[PDB]
Amino acid sequence: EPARVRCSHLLVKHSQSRRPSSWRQEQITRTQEEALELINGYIQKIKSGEEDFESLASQFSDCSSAKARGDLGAFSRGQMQKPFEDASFALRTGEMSGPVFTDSGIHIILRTE
Ligand SMILES: O=C(N[C@H](C/C=C/c1ccccc1)C(=O)O)c1ccc2ccccc2c1
Repeated sequence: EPARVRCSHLLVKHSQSRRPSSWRQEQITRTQEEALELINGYIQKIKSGEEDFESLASQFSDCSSAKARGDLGAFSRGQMQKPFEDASFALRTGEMSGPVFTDSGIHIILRTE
């Protein structure tokens, strides 16, 4: 484990998310079920090669890191919500997580460093 990792992510918020708004939608109205369905659909297109993670995140992530194509930059432990932190540090660089759940919503994570 390095001191810090660098990750990008794709966040799909839902109406029960901690902050149910985003840069792309004044009010998040989708259900958590719908959010996980979207996340999984994203996972399958990225595995098939039909979509690129970073392009997907720059257009559809509910995180304002969309403008950075998903990049969150480097972080250490104790900074992010623990479920996000644990998944991130468990990835090898170049590896992509499965669905990851935080109070913010549902994420796909790509570790870059
Ligand atoms: O809270 C953020 N985004 C919120 C969404 C939650 C994002 C989030 C990220 C990691 C763990 C838990 C939640 C928003 O935009 O509404 C957030 C956090 C760290 C960032 C670092 C770099 C660039 C953008 C960033 C955006």
